[PDB]
Amino acid sequence: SGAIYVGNYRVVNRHLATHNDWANLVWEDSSRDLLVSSTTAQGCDTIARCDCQTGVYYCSSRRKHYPVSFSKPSLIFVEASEYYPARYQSHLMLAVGHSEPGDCGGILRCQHGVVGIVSTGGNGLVGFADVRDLLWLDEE
Ligand SMILES: O=S(=O)(NC1CCCC1)C1CCOCC1
Ligand SMILES: [Zn+2]
Repeated sequence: SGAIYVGNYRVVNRHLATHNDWANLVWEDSSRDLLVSSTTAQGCDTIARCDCQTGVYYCSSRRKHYPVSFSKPSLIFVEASEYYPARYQSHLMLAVGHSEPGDCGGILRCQHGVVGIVSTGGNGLVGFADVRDLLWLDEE
C-alpha cells in the first residue's frame, strides 16, 4: 500500500483505489495502474520534474529503502499478477530489486522529489508507475 499526496490530489495504484477514491475521482488510467482522487487537506509531497534514472524506493516486504538504477518510463508487457492478468502496462520504469504485490504504493524518489510508486514485481525486478509526466498534479 501507499500513496502520493501532492496539493489536493491523492495518487494511488488504480488496483488499490478505494470506493472513496472512485467517488472523488480526478483521473484514472488502467494502462498505467494509476488513479488520482481529490483531498480536503494539502499533502507533504513534491513531484520530481526530471529524467533521473537513479533514486531510492521503499520496499514494505523488507522494511527497507533501496537505492536503484531504473529504466525510463516505457510500455512493458507485464505478466498477469495477483491483481492483474498478463498485459502491457505503460509509463512503467524497471529496476533490479524486490517487489511483492503489497509493496505497491511504495515511493521511488530522486534528488528532485517523488518519481513514482511501486506497481509491479516478480523475476527479481520492481516496476514503478511514473508520475513525473503528470504536470497538472503541481497546480489547481
Ligand atoms: O519480468 S516481467 O514480468 N516482464 C519483463 C520485463 C521486461 C520485459 C518483460 C517484469 C514486469 C515489471 O515488473 C517486474 C517484472
Ligand atoms: Zn530527478
